[PDB]
Amino acid sequence: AGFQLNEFSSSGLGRAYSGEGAIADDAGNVSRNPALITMFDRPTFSAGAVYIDPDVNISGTSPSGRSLKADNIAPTAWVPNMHFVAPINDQFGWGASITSNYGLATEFNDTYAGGSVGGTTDLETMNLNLSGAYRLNNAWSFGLGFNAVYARAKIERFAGDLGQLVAGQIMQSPAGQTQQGQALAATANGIDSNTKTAHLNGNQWGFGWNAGILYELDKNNRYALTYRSEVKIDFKGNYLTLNLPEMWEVSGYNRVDPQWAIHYSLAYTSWSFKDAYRIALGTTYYYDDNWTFRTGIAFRDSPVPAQNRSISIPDQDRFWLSAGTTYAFNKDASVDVGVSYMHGQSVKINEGPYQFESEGKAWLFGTNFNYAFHHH
Ligand SMILES: CCCCCCCCOCCOCCOCCOCCO
Ligand SMILES: CCCCCCCCOCCOCCOCCOCCO
Ligand SMILES: CCCCCCCCOCCOCCOCCOCCO
Repeated sequence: AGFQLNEFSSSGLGRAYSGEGAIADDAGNVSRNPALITMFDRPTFSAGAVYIDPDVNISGTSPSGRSLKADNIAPTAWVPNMHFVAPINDQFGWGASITSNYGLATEFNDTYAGGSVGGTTDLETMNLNLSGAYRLNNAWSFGLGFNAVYARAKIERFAGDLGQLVAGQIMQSPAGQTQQGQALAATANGIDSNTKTAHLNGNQWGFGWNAGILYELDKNNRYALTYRSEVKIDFKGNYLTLNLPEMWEVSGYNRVDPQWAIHYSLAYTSWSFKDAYRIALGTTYYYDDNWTFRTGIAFRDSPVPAQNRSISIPDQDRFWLSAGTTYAFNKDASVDVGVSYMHGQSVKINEGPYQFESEGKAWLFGTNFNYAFHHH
C-alpha cells in the first residue's frame, strides 16, 4: 500500500516476491501466473493471510502556522488468501483463488490542518480468479485467467485551516482595509477545521483477465512472462472510475543444486503518464524433506515528482527485506511463515497550499497452510 499489494502468499512474502511467476512449490503461484497450473499433478490447496503493520508519519507546518504533523496515519491490516489448482488432464488444468492486489488506508484526525487533502482514505479490494492452462509440450505452457474484482471505497475530507488561509489572503489584500473585507475574513477564519468537506461511499465490481507463458529448459529451470489486465471500477456513488493498472512481469527460477534455488523478476506497471517498476531477487534453501528456508530482497521505483504526490496516498520508492520458512508435516501438508520488513524513503510532498514530508515503513508477518489431495 502501495496502493499495489503483492501479498498473495506467505511463501512469497518470505522471498520478497521474487520470480513468483516461475516458482511452483505450492498453489499460491497460480494466482501470479496461470500457466504454472501445469506444474501440479494433483489437486492442491493453500490458505492463509498476511498481517501488515505500517508506521507512516507526516510532518510539516502550514502557511497558517498550524501544525501539519500526523503520526501513525496508516492502520494495520489483515490480507487473506486462498488458492486451489487441479489437473484435468495430462495437458489441461484449472485453478481458483481469492486474493487482493490493491488496497490502502490513511486516516487523520478530522481536526487536522491539512484536512482538505488528508482525512480518511480507505480502499479494500478482493480479486476472484478462475484460471485455465494448457501444456503444449515438455517446455511450453500457456495460462489464461479471468478476474472479478470487488472494491470498497471510503473517502472523507475536511476544511482544515483553509478558511484561515483565505482569511490571511483577504486581510493581506487591499480588501483588508475595508469593513466588508474584515467581516469576510472573520467568516472564513471561523470555519471549523472539522467541517466535512467531502464524503464518498461505494462498493462495485469490475472485471479483468490475466495470462502467462511458461518456458522450462528442464525441471530445474524455467522462465515466465505474465500479464495482468487493467480493471476499471465505476462507482455510481457520489463520476467516478477507479483504475487498477496493468502489470507485466518476467520471472526466472534456477534450481542450481538439490539444495539451492534462485528466483528473480522484473515487474512493470504503468497507469494514469507515470509508471513504476520492481526488481526482486531471492534464494530458497531446500534443507531437507521437512524444512525449507527462504530469503529475498526487492526494490520498487515509481519516480513521481512531488507536486504529483499525495499524503493521503503514500507512494514512495521502497525496499523489501524478507526471510521465511516452510515446515512439511509430510508429503501432503505444510505450513509457510513469512516475515518482511518494508522501508520507504523520507520524501517531500507539495500538495495544495501545503508542504509536507512523509516517511513510512512496515512489518509483515504471514502464515499459510498447504494441502495436496490424494495421498501421498
Ligand atoms: C488456456 C485454456 C484455459 C482458459 C479458460 C479459463 C477458465 C477455465 O476454467 C474452467 C474451470 O472449471 C473447472 C473444471 O472442473 C474440472 C472438471 O474435470 C475434472 C476431471 O478430472
Ligand atoms: C476588528 C479587526 C480584527 C481582525 C480579525 C480579522 C481576522 C483574523 O483572522 C486572521 C487569520 O489569518 C491567519 C493569518 O495567517 C498567517 C499569515 O500568513 C498567511 C498568509 O495568508
Ligand atoms: C522473447 C525471448 C526472451 C527470452 C528471455 C528468457 C529466455 C531464457 O531461456 C534462455 C535459455 O534457453 C535456451 C533456449 O532454448 C532453445 C530455444 O527456445 C528458446 C525460446 O525461449
